[PDB]
Order: sequence, then C-alpha cells, then structure tokens
Amino acid sequence: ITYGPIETVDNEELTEADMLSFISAAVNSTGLIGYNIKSFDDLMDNGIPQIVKQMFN
Repeated sequence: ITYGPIETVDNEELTEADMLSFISAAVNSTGLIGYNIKSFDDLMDNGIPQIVKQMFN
C-alpha cells in the first residue's frame, strides 16, 4: 500500500484529549472482557472438536 507522504499529515492541533479517543477506540474494540469470551467460544467451536478428532483416536 502506498500511504500518503508523512509530510502532508496535519497533527499540530492534536492534543492529549484526542489520544484519549484512541484509548476509547481500543477499549471499544477489545470490549474490556472480550478475550475470555472469545477464548471460550473458540474452545467450543474449534478446540473441543479438534481435541476429539485429533487427540481422542
């Protein structure tokens, strides 16, 4: 990918309250709890069948 040249980016007015927005985006994507829910659902969907087919023979 040919990203735009870094000389043309406008950030002079970027503050710390603006970076708190990036913190908010990261937390919203993560969900603050999600990882264990995804680990359990991945277990249920892939792992238990995978353990059955590959480890229970």
